[PDB]
Amino acid sequence: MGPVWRKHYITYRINNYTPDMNREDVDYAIRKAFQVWSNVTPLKFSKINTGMADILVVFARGAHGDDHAFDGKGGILAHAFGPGSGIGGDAHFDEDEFWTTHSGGTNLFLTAVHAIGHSLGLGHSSDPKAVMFPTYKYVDINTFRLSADDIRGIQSLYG
Ligand SMILES: [Ca+2]
Ligand SMILES: [Ca+2]
Ligand SMILES: [Ca+2]
Ligand SMILES: [Zn+2]
Ligand SMILES: [Zn+2]
Repeated sequence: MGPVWRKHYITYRINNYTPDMNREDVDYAIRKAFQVWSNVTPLKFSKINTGMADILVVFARGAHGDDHAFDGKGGILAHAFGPGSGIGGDAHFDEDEFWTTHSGGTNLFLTAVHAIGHSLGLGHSSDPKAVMFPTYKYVDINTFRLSADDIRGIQSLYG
């Protein structure tokens, strides 16, 4: 019923990089996360380095200029606005978390897949196998796959 992007070419921009990770690893994690959803839809995502992107990717802590403060280490890991102009689509990651490429800390790739779900208009799944389940779970990110419920969800919006 809700907001959806009404175009197939979507842009994203990385506003700032967490110091927790190698810059190339931030780039690859977010890229790979967008690929997850483009693999099952007609959407295409392109990274831009200047200008206004649809989806601004931000690492920030506490109160950071929207109405939804972060809460320090623990609890909230990230949030994302649904499709829309301005802040719509934007995905914010709590810098008080310790972001990684692996099972330690909080995996940036897995969090971004979930956050980007929301940026594309998905809500939460009650299916504990689904990436859009509300609770973070680390799974070997090599071999990661969307569930049938996640696929049904995003195809209900875009496909
Ligand atoms: Ca936006
Ligand atoms: Ca937090
Ligand atoms: Ca951090
Ligand atoms: Zn925010
Ligand atoms: Zn969520």
